[PDB]
Amino acid sequence: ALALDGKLRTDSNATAAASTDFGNITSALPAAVLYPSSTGDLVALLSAANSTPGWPYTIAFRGRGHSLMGQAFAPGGVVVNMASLGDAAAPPRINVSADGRYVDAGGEQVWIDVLRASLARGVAPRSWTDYLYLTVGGTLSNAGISGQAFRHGPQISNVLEMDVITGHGEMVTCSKQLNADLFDAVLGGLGQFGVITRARIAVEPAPARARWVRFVYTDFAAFSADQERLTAPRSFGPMSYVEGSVFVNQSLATDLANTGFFTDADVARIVALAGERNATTVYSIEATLNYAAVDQELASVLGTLSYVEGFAFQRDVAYAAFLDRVHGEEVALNKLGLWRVPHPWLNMFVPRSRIADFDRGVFKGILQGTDIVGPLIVYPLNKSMWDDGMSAATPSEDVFYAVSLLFSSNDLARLQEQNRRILRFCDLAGIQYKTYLARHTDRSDWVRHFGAAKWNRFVEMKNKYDPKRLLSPGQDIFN
Ligand SMILES: *Cc1cc2c(cc1C)nc1c(=O)[nH]c(=O)nc-1n2C[C@H](O)[C@H](O)[C@H](O)COP(=O)(O)OP(=O)(O)OC[C@H]1O[C@@H](n2cnc3c(N)ncnc32)[C@H](O)[C@@H]1O
Ligand SMILES: *[C@@H]1O[C@H](CO)[C@@H](O[C@@H]2O[C@H](CO)[C@@H](O)[C@H](O)[C@H]2NC(C)=O)[C@H](O)[C@H]1NC(C)=O
Ligand SMILES: c1ccc(CNc2ncnc3[nH]cnc23)cc1
Ligand SMILES: *[C@@H]1O[C@H](CO)[C@@H](O)[C@H](O)[C@H]1NC(C)=O
Ligand SMILES: *[C@@H]1O[C@H](CO)[C@@H](O)[C@H](O)[C@H]1NC(C)=O
Ligand SMILES: *[C@@H]1O[C@H](CO)[C@@H](O)[C@H](O)[C@H]1NC(C)=O
Repeated sequence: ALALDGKLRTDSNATAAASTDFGNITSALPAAVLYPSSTGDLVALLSAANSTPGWPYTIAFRGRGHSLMGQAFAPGGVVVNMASLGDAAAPPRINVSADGRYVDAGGEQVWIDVLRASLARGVAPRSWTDYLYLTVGGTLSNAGISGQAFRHGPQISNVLEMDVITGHGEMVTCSKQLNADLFDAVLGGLGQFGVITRARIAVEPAPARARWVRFVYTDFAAFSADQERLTAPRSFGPMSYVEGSVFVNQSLATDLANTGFFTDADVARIVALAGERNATTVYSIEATLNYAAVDQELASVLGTLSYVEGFAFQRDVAYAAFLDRVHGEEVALNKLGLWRVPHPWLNMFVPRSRIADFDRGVFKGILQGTDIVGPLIVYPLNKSMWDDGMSAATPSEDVFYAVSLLFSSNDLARLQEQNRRILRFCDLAGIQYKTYLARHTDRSDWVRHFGAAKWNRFVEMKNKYDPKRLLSPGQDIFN
């Protein structure tokens, strides 16, 4: 049926394309790839899976395959090419609500397109990822974090409702008011319970511009204290976005220039600063204020901070330009053949109480004396803005840090060992981190990830919504 209609492909090019991901480290050939033209085809697939005894195929939902470690693979299974849902010219896959208070987006849609559609209506999502060519369904299945998350929560905290087709092949609309168990499970649910075909995303009146600053520190305590200051509840301070990066001495200039923010002169200034202080590591807060009035507001905020005087750097850009800043990096890196490489990224949430220890062991320790290519991103998040009833797992402390070591790779083996070492350091130090964007490979690691209570709920939802354990096997939780 589907196949005859050409929707279910088994040819080598189709399975090949669905067998690799952004991580470019692991690969797994599916048996087939579904190219659905409508949600009806997804229902048909999942209904078949549900009602067929001896159904052979796990099923993954490939957004854009930005997964790092095969999370979007269905080894010997069926990969759904979600992008196909957005092929048709009509009907539209992104609808800003009549009142401009939300935007309905197909799960297959990429956030860059959600942004463009929203802006046409004078609005925009309030919580982002740093990189916009990811799908709605994909980020919502994880959490979706960027510099706004401290005040707006992750993207999963900014969803009104969703349409989900479960493992039972049943199309369900869910929200806090209806099928809340599914709603909660799916958000941060790692594709385990059903495919998100539509997510209803909160929006706010779109700011036109962003004042965009980088603040430089050689003192991690001051750096982290200032980040916590900027993201502390008042309701929140004025900053619209707060992240940070770490630059190890050995690749200081290179990594500084790689931000795409500092001029070569800025870089020289910072290297000199680091040199005059014999600093092994430099830190930079990255913050924006969406909007003469900006000048004084910015001055007032900056006046509460303790970055190195003379080391506040300022850009002023259109809001959309800031949001899509990373696309330019990709376009550039790709031209140098440095985008499509192995990405042994290490992402975790580190409890505030141990972030200084992490800094000591990793940034001042393990990572020292290496040539780092890729941002080392560090910034605090407020647990209060996360819904613990959702599948996403975060540390127990009110404040935890997103730590994203975006290593680009004989380097691969070294980098992989380095990550094991970082993890070993954290385990030995008793740092109660949570991984983000990582898949574990045994039960005990996953149970530890979620914690006993949340794991048990996770399993309860799996039994309810994907009893055959077909969905997103590449997460290696139930597969
Ligand atoms: C590639 C990358 C990723 C990335 C990023 C920058 C780069 C260049 N920056 C991020 C950031 O700033 N903040 C953040 O939270 N995440 C960031 N990412 C990681 C990204 O979120 C993940 O890669 C995520 O998977 C989204 O990527 P994508 O949309 O391409 O999804 P996928 O990898 O193909 O699939 C991931 C898992 O989710 C399941 N899935 C996919 N779509 C659905 C729907 N519609 N419904 C239910 N489940 C879905 C897949 O089965 C897979 O398990
Ligand atoms: C955007 O809104 C339109 C309604 O105008 C939706 O289009 C309809 O979609 C349903 C089911 O997908 C179809 O049966 C109808 O034929 C469509 N109507 C029109 C006017 O073409 C569309 O689904 C919405 N998109 C999202 C993601 O919610
Ligand atoms: C957590 C945080 C960030 C990411 C990925 N963002 C990202 N990816 C690539 N380049 C960047 N430059 C600035 N931000 C980024 C993934 C998980
Ligand atoms: C990684 O990408 C290269 C292309 O540079 C490709 O040849 C290789 O097969 C990929 N490996 C994996 C595991 O995706
Ligand atoms: C799922 O399968 C059960 C029997 O195994 C059947 O009763 C139910 O109607 C099915 N649902 C769908 C949507 O296929
Ligand atoms: C920084 O690294 C450079 C080589 O890249 C080295 O010359 C210098 O000694 C390092 N600085 C410190 C403070 O260790």
